[PDB]
Amino acid sequence: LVDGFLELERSSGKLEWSAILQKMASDLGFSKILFGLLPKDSQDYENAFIVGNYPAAWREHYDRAGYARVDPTVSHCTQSVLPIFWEPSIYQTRKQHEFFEEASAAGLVYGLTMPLHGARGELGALSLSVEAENRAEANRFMESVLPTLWMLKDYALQSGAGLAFE
Amino acid sequence: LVDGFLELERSSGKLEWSAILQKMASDLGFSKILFGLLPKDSQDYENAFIVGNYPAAWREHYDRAGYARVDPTVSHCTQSVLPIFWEPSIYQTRKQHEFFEEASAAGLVYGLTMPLHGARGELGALSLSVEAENRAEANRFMESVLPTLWMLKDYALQSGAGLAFE
Ligand SMILES: O=C(Oc1c(Br)cc(Br)cc1CNC(=O)c1ccccc1[N+](=O)[O-])c1ccccc1
Ligand SMILES: O=C(Oc1c(Br)cc(Br)cc1CNC(=O)c1ccccc1[N+](=O)[O-])c1ccccc1
Repeated sequence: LVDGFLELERSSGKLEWSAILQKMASDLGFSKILFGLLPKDSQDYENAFIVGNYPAAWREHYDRAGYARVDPTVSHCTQSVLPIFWEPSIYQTRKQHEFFEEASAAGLVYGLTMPLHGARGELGALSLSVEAENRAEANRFMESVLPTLWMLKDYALQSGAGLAFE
Repeated sequence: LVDGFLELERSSGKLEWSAILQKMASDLGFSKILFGLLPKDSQDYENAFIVGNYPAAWREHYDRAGYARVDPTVSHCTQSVLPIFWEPSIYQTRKQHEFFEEASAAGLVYGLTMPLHGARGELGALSLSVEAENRAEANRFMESVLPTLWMLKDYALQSGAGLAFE
């Protein structure tokens, strides 16, 4: 993990940094990731530093639909430092239901979001999806790697913030 | 850990919450802790919300000597979300050397500080010291529990920010 952080901090460019972070997620056993970060006092959710390998057409749709205002992981990130697991119970509103359905059609069904709060007031999220036969298998996988992930998100936040905002 | 968090969340008052957080640290192998938290925007280190079992007279001395402007873990917390271990190389200025020597006379020589950055802009530190026979042993210990500690500091922040400012 620390060697991963060192590779992140020796990377030259957004593309390289993204490739290293994706590989670190993938080595941990996740399949898709999205690292998103805004500068301090921005909720300008389109003009964020966004990196990872979610389907391009899903990312476009998420912006066009205004899903930053619906996605329950986003409001959760504004209120907590703790992870929020993509459980059926987090989708409550009708819009949140439609969100779940469309993300699911995008292959994003099981996973978690780690909120990111940087030392200069950066606000973000690291979301990671997992391929699994069922939610039970998914949840067990995520519990087995949660301590590594919890360290990873802070190493990603610290390196990423310097890359995004220099 | 999560049970520990749920206990913190069910607790009433600063006293019970302290006792729970101290026991969680002690169970993990650390003898002394300080959990320190400021509201958004404050740089008022002497009126920080403070919990733990550091010797009272060391806390008094820190306040009276203005060590918040000296203590190298404090500048680090303002810049980073990553832990900072109490290695001799972090003490660089003459005043920093005096601070190392005085902290050490208090029994606070081996340890680390986890920066705390909350979702409403709270700024803090969870410092934990370890009673070991020497620094080599303390560092072995701390490496072996680091991933638990890294999740712990965030649960403590999420619960304790409520306790401090809500
Ligand atoms: O990255 C952020 O949000 C974004 C941005 Br923007 C674009 C996109 Br696409 C996605 C997110 C975060 N949500 C998720 O990853 C997520 C969560 C639960 C179920 C399904 C999804 N999903 O998208 O498949 C973000 C940045 C700063 C602050 C808060 C959020
Ligand atoms: O609590 C904070 O700082 C405080 C406050 Br105030 C009072 C006191 Br006493 C201590 C700290 C934090 N330093 C340490 O724990 C520390 C670090 C390295 C070696 C020795 C010690 N030590 O003190 O024995 C704090 C709060 C917000 C942001 C940064 C720091």
